[PDB]
Amino acid sequence: MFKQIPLGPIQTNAYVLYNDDKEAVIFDPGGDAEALITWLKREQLTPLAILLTHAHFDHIGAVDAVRDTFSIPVYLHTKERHWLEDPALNGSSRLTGRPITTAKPADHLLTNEKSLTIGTFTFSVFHTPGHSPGSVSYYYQKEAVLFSGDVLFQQSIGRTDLRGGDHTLLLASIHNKILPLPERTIVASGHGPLTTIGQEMDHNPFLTG
Ligand SMILES: [Zn+2]
Ligand SMILES: [Zn+2]
Repeated sequence: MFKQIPLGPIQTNAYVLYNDDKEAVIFDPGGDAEALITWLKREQLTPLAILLTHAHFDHIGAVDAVRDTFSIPVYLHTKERHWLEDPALNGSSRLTGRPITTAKPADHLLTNEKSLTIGTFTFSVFHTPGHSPGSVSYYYQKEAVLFSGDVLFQQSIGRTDLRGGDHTLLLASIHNKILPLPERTIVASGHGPLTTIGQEMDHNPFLTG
């Protein structure tokens, strides 16, 4: 009940989660806005919200166009609230030499909520910093999928060398908050192929402790 959609030159994975009523939740629309918008329209899906795992430039480049086209709210953790509009904070200037920004701040700011309901989609919310200070992971129990951004990938873990990066915090997020989830849970991460909690527990070389 979701699609992984790599977008932009970085090929960061956006996700569209949907239901049988053709309503949808968008995660991390990072680039190539027109490819994402036209796909949603071809599929006759009605998006309800944009949920951001974090505000690095490669996850936000299509936010303006998607937000404007569909008149939907943007959710982001308060610790990164300044990052959307500031290219000196979100990595674009430093990592690519060009500024990437939104034109408006997020209209919903997350803090310590453990649950979030978007229409009839309910998520458990975990604050999972280490790759970035406002990184959050959205667990959708109904279809056993975790939209965890750049914390945990297939065969690797998030880089901890960017603004506010902290490897000691990232490993705690992984061991204490992500890996206790059910082993069949799909890890729908920001970069690379899908995986599951169980597969990474057994085979991710950065997770032998
Ligand atoms: Zn990132
Ligand atoms: Zn990323």
